[PDB]
Amino acid sequence: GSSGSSGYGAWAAQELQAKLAEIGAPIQGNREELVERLQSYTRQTGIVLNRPSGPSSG
Repeated sequence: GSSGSSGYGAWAAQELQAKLAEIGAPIQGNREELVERLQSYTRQTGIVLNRPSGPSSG
């Protein structure tokens, strides 16, 4: 039993910024601004994102 909740908060300014720029989006603004953005994108497009350098083996 673990308290698992969704949201792009745990992430870090660097991480969030990385993704945004990755999809071709401006990484300008404060943490909040960035967070809200990702949330809006996924909601609109409908493509959930996953933390970087996560699910991988090598």
